Amino acid sequence: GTTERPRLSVFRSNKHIYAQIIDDTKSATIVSASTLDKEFGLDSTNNIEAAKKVGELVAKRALEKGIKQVVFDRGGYLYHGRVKALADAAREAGLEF
Repeated sequence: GTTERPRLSVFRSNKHIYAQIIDDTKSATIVSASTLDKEFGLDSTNNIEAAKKVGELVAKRALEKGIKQVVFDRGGYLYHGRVKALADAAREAGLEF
């Protein structure tokens, strides 16, 4: 996120929704969590409940890293579907970036 597209990223990793926050122009987190996370274990991120578990944890630390939370990439939309949870966790936390 320093040439490609510095911002909170939200994409669907195969059958699960990967929540990924990458700093913008100031700073933030450069990681997150999805089905490939630990706390989730063997399959779980399929439902934002899990991806949101850590996807949010990383999110929180993200809004504080830079200054404020980051903005969803493209698959995050205004929030209403599934991917929304990821960008939402950061959203509700305070989406500014």
